[PDB]
Amino acid sequence: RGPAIGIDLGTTYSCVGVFQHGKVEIIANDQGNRTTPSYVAFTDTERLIGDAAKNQVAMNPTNTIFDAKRLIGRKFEDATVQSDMKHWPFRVVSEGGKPKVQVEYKGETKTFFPEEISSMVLTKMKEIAEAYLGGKVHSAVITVPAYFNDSQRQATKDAGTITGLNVLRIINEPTAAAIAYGLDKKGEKNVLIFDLGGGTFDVSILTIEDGIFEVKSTAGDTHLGGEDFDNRMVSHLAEEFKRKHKKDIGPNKRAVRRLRTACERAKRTLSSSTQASIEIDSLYEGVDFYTSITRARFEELNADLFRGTLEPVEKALRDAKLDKGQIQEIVLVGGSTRIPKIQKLLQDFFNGKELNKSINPDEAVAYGAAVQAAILIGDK
Repeated sequence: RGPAIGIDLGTTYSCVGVFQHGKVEIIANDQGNRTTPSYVAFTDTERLIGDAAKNQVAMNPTNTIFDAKRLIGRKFEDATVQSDMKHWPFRVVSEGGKPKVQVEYKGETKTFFPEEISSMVLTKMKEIAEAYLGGKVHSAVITVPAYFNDSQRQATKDAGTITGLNVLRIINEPTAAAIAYGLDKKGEKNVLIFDLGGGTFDVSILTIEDGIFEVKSTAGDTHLGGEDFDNRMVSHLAEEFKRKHKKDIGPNKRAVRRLRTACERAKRTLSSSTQASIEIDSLYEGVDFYTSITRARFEELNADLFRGTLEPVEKALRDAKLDKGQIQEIVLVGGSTRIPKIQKLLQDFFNGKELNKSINPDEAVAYGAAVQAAILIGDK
């Protein structure tokens, strides 16, 4: 059954890891990136997957698919599908009651099931692993949200099957994060997983006893993440540009997009420095925009969004019939949990308790999946 491989198949980014020689290694892709966009693009001559797809998304938005994870295993008439469709730039249609994405490809209209799109992403993940390891990869553990039903889980396994992976197990994302931190080895333990990515927020409370995990509650917001925090910065800096150079970029989609790109990077910088520099040449009518933004102003622009993440924590606890003091371990998952203010708010809510954060939060799910793949093949 091959080398031990774990895959975090994410709504907008994916990550792959291997357990080798006693430890997990997260595998960088051919551009050196340790996470890979869950994006597939169709052009006049080819299908692009991963960074290559995401890199051309602004130039080919109606034929570049992402968020297939929000469709997989659902019916077309499902409320979440009909709501999500209103904000994607690509078309979603029905075939036998199932959703399919519709694109132009080589000058013709084609439709693809969500499991087909997701298989294309898994194939890229398999290739990334084979480049790193040599030889062929045979098996994988793939992760899903704890709230996924059996249809959703089976369609994810079908994506793997189409790729040519033996799917050893589909396990829950919060369970994978707990495994990564060895929390099953460290009596009953109540564990809270706080998973704030680019586009989704999931809080899960698990119990672990004698190596067995039970999900006790879930909560969150399916359309909250890093993109929302960036947009607050975009509005702010667009106003600054208008104040300083008397030009309104609002109506110009290229200029807004370029400012958003710059803001996304600045936000990353603000997780480890107290200021960040924006440097955009010819933003609008030949006018450059060079400026700086402090962590303090970033936190202030997002005050509601950051404090608001405690509400799903409170709700998960209520549904689990737990007091906050009965949580033994808190685990951070998702790139947005690097934000100092979000850590501080969570730590204070939990009366100063230290958070599990030593594994890159973008990687912890894949890490745990790779550990579980090892156990199942008998490589550990």
